Amino acid sequence: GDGRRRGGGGRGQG
RNA sequence: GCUGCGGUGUGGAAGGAGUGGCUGGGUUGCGCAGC
Ligand SMILES: [K+]
Ligand SMILES: [K+]
Ligand SMILES: [K+]
Repeated sequence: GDGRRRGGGGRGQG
């Protein structure tokens, strides 16, 4: 699961 | 691979989910949780 580590709104990019 | 919660702050105590984010911590860092 090496993708979006965290979610919600604009959380977790780069 | 995807998604939820201003829940976290060398401001987080007078705010949000980026209609401030090429103005910073931050190519949205950090923590927790779900598929
Ligand atoms: K801020
Ligand atoms: K912030
Ligand atoms: K933040």
